Amino acid sequence: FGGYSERHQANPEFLNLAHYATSTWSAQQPGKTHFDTVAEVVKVETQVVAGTNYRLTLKVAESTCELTSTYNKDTCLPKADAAHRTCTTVVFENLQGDKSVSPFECEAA
Amino acid sequence: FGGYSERHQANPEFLNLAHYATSTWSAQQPGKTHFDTVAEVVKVETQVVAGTNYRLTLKVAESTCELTSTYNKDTCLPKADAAHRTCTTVVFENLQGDKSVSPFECEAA
Repeated sequence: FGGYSERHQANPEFLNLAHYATSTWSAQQPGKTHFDTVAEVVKVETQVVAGTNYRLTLKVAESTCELTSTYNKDTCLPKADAAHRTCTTVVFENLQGDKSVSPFECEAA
Repeated sequence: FGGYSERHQANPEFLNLAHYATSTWSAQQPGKTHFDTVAEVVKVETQVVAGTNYRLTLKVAESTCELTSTYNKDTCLPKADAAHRTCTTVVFENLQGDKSVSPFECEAA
């Protein structure tokens, strides 16, 4: 139940949302003189998105482990030589436990 | 309230998320031969995500209304001779009512 579920016609919620989307989108394209509108709602699917976003500011450094090996935090320790970099990421974690890791942004200094 | 609430080093779960994020991200990085790891969890901000994703399949048509004007589902009807296109889009809506629209992926046909 983490994916979409088909529906729909017997509710204006979906229609009024199709209109929103279509005027919103088409009022930004090039070559456009008119709003686009809805000729027909063909299919509707809903999917609940619930979880929590983890914005992590981190000191990051080259570890002792090679990419060829399986990463373990207890033994892939930070190299005493390595430069520390201040980095930011967001990790999203829905109820299922599935995580996605936004691309690290790091201060260049 | 609808944004990042701060928290953080004492907490194992945040530490585990920081290792997951770091190991995962740096693996996919080019040039890199070793894993990056966590020297330090500096800051942790969380953020509850609640909403519904609406995937829409639509028939779209040029409307009677100019872009220089206020769209109205009841006034901006589809032009009688306008070609219809089958378009897909997702519309997220948070618990507040604030909506986002993915770019309409139309159909080449």
